[PDB]
Amino acid sequence: AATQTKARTRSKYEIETLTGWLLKQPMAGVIDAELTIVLSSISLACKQIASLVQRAKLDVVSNEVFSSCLRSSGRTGIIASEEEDVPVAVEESYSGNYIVVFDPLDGSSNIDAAVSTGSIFGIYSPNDECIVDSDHDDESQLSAEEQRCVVNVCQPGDNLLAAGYCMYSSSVIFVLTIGKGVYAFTLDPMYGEFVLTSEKIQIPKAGKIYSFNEGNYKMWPDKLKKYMDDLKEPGESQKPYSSRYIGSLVGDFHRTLLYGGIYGYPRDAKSKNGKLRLLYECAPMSFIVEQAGGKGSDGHQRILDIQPTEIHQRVPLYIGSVEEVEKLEKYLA
Amino acid sequence: KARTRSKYEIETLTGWLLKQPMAGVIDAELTIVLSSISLACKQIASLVQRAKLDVVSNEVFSSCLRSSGRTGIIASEEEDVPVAVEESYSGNYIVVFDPLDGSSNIDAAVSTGSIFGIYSPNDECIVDSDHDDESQLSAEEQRCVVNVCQPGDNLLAAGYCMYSSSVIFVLTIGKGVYAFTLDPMYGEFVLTSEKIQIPKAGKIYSFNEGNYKMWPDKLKKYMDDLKEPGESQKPYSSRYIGSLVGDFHRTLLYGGIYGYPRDAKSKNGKLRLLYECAPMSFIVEQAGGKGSDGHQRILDIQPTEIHQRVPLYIGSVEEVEKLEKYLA
Amino acid sequence: KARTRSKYEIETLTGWLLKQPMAGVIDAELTIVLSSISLACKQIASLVQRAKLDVVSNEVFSSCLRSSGRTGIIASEEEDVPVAVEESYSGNYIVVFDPLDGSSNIDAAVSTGSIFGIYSPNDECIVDSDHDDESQLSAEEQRCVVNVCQPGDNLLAAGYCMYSSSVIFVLTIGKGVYAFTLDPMYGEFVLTSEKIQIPKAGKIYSFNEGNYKMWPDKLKKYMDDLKEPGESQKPYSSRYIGSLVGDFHRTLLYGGIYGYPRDAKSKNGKLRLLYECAPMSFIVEQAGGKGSDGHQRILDIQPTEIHQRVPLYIGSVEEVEKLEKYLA
Amino acid sequence: KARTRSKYEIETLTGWLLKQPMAGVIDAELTIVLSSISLACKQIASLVQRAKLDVVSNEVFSSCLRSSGRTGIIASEEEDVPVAVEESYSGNYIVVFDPLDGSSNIDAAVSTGSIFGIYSPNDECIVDSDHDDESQLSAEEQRCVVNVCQPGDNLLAAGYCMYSSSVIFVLTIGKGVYAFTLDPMYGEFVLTSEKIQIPKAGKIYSFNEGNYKMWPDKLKKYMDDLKEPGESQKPYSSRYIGSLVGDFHRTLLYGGIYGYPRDAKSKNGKLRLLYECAPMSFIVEQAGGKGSDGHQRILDIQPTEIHQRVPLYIGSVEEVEKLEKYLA
Repeated sequence: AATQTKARTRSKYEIETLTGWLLKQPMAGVIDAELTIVLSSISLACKQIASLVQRAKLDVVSNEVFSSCLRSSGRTGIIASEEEDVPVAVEESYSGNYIVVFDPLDGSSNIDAAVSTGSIFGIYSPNDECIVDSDHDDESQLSAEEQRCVVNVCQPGDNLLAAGYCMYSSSVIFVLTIGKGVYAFTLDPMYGEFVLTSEKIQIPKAGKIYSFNEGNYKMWPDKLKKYMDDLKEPGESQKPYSSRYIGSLVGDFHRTLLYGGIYGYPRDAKSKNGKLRLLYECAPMSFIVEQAGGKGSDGHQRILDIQPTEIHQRVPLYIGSVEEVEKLEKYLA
Repeated sequence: KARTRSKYEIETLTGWLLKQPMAGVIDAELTIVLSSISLACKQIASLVQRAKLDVVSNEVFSSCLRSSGRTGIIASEEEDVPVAVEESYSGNYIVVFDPLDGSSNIDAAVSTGSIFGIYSPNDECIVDSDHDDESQLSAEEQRCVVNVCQPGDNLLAAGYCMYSSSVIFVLTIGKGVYAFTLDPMYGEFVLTSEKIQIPKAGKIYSFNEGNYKMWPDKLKKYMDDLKEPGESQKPYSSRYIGSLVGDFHRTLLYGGIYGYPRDAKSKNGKLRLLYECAPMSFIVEQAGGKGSDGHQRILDIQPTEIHQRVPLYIGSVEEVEKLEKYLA
Repeated sequence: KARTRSKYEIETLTGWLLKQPMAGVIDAELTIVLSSISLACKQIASLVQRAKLDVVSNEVFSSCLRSSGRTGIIASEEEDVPVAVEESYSGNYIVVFDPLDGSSNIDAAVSTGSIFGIYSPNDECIVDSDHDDESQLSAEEQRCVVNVCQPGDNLLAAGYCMYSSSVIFVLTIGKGVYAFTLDPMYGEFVLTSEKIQIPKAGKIYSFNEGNYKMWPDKLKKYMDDLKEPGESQKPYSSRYIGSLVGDFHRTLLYGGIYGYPRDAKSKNGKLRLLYECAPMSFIVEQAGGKGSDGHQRILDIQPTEIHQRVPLYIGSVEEVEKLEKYLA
Repeated sequence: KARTRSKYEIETLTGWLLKQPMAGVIDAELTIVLSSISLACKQIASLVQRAKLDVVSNEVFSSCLRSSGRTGIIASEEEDVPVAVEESYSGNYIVVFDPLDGSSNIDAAVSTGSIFGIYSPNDECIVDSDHDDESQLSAEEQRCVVNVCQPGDNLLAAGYCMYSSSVIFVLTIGKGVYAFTLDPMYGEFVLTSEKIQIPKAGKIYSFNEGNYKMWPDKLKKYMDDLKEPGESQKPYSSRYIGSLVGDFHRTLLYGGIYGYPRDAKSKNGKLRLLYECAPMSFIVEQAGGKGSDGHQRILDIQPTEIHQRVPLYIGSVEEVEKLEKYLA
């Protein structure tokens, strides 16, 4: 016996929920189910952000949800973002054993006439965090703001536990990883739940697609100009690299991740230090494809070795498949 | 909420659609189908939202119309035999409907779109006729079901529906384009922006630059004067999503030029002359700029064949004019 | 192959509602507001799942509507002594919407349907422009109301939407009643019950038995009666949820009686005339049922003044004349 | 004004479900098999709300439990016989699942719900035991059946989900009755009310009064003292939905008495023992109330078959003893 019928949709016979697997997983780790509450909670905030996006300042209130969805998880002892001019997030009594940075959306402009946006999170477990001085409390009245001590370290990216993003576009696929695989989930709209959509989606080896903002070409160095103008001149009877540039970093980093290729953004108008930030979004996505196989380098080296030394500094990013990442590097050298 | 947001939830789609007849004696049937379309799209929308597809979107549209009707006939992307849903159900409408567009990168999923066009047929005739496997040889003296051959003159309304990050429907019936955002929660097409007018200047281009080394030289130089400024000004920024509707949408709102051009292999365009160039032309032409195949404005091209493919360029007039020289 | 309908559409409310103007010459004014209403209910509905209700529901109905081209005034419970809709909107039709059904029960595990009734000022009134603060939720006087207070000679359509474990929209414009359930998939009301008629031998009764003594001499006997199965046959079972719409809804589809007798809380009861009792009695006449206040038929009892409480006896004929057989 | 969003420290069932089973021994097994019960309950409500949805509700259930191999066969509502889950999913623990209670409301449009129970077979055996009226002795039984039977003192977690105007989720376990109001929009169970308990008072009775000419001469008298009491005063209110979970839920909250007395049909009364009245009584118990079959508590019975009904009376520690005083 093995029938069904004409639903051609409702056939969730094996509903492997985000939670289902996300819970069937922690059965191995001394993270005392503190992770789960956080990852699962991020799930919550993303599930809501997906609705803000769609609608009924987007990024400067999507952080407001983070807190609302994490003042319960001691794991996010303290949390973070991009939009704000103050590192606060939750005060005192709700502490844990890790930290998680959250990037509301992915681009001030991006949103205006968007078609794709997302949020990029990466969880850092400073095995020897904060440690500054005694922790004060009790007194009250905080006119000239709520005192606090130090603004803890800038973890690098090799001691990066869990990373992922959630692309609000066409679907709202939750994508996350950990030191044992890459996983993707679609947001089944009706029952508002993130079903497991893909088990360890490994990037293919030949990725014949190129995502670069040629528009500001007369700004890329000649050496780099040698990458652009040359990849669209095959040189043998074969397909040329088709270009796709949606705009959004997630939008683009998801097209690539599933389809090979190489997305990049580099030293141009701004300054050769980069454009995209380092710890807050270049790191969290360089970790994913790293598992998936691909590579991600600033032409010189990989991007989860460089330990940032400030909360904003830009870095050029080039990323996609191995062969197409190691390739381009033989140009800027 | 999310910026403007709720600000708009007053007077849905049908609010306006009933406002049109009340405000312009519209053949009241146009409001039944222009409505079975808001629904028919909403369906494929949560089907595109994930929850076989190229044809399901038709199989929705069909039923979601085969019923009511008002039109008389409907068609598609692959139906070289315009599905005449009974000559019996109507008389004065033909609403070609393109299930989706850019049917490939939907497998990963970022954007997509359904497109359509109401054609009031001055010409009619019936249908039937599909002669089956029996006795006789070649001599096709046939054309099959068509008449899909007269834009500009017959396009009464036109619009597309974008499925991505929002499900913004967009439509025009002569007096300006009007865009509609779908309220997920309380599933209602809420009027968002009215009388959209695409930007007079605009610096955004969307071409498949990746197959540049395969276009006519008259054009290939154009590509370079987008990269290499001269008069000393702002650079021309660029962006290709992968689906017409996303690009066109992104163009109708931000400004630019867009156009899969003709090259060695596709000597004649790609995107079809009726099905996806004409309905999409009458919008950009109702929103400010112009649409054209390099030389002539796209609405003069008497559709003279089946899947007639034809080069297309679309967006702000100023821009489709800079390439007016470069073209030829 | 078992598709057929399993990919159809199923004639939705917005569908059904448009076809009506197809049959008439109505420029869609009534048709505009019915949809404007229907939406107010969807949010007010979806809000009830807890995603001050009585208050919000009233703004939620102000927006979707008020701005409707055909109103000649509109209203909402607490608004003590009239409401007028700004010239800029105008028209004639008036719609009495009393937000929710009760202000105590829900929290339990009940229901809370909303109620509407579009009166049509066979003649009409209102004031002009100006405005002088009136920003308080507390202004009322002896202003010769009347406007809002429109006789049962007017009332041309009526209905409610029950927010139980399934948002049901039921309404009768004047050719039988119709119900449309709300399918959270397609976010739209699928016509589900077409043309209703309550059953005659209404073998069920809903009565707030608890306030027994309060009841007058003649009613209490009738009560022990419905319990002591007269001739020695079938007893009347009980069910009472605690809210108008809900108790009245099983009373519509399924037979029986529901009522709010003129008891010790002074010769009146707890249900108002124009608001809760006038619409509900109109749905029943058409639902092959009957509405009685005790003394005469509610549907034609002069409203006289505001808030005019009137005990209600609502249900299938036979099973209503019965207690009505207690006079003279 | 803010009060719904303004909570902070927000929790979804998952949160709570791990939060406790982290601090208090339990985790893995139980948590998940309660989570995939949360989910099964979100997935079922939609069938009620409308996507004849009884059998289906059991199959939805099996699925959302199969990959949680800590439960064996379970004779659940209407089911003919408990099925084992292909080994490996070695379920050393048994849960009884009750899809839709009040066999009627589902087509009647009104409150309905699901009730479950987690029995930890202190004496390992979670295997089938086919029972189809064969033989054994020529007389009657001697030995125990299916094991499914597990006394109320040894049932760890039990709760119910109400699909009424809201999908409130009530659960209790070792501490109290917690309730989570499914957030319609995003699909998550939020905790609304921590460790609560009835209010001792109980001005609400909820029995099927209309069946009066039938109850025992001792209960029959009792009802009259509810309507016309000693020192009289503020009478009782008779709020009765009829659906077992709706009644039990307005009760557990507000406070009152709710009962299914002995009747005519047979001393059973109707409601089943460990499938329906046992967990409800187990919950209402720690919720502070009391539950009993008039003269003896439910958390002190164990039948000799699948369907051994039992009169049920549940309500506050007061109301219950009151009717208990009419016990000779």
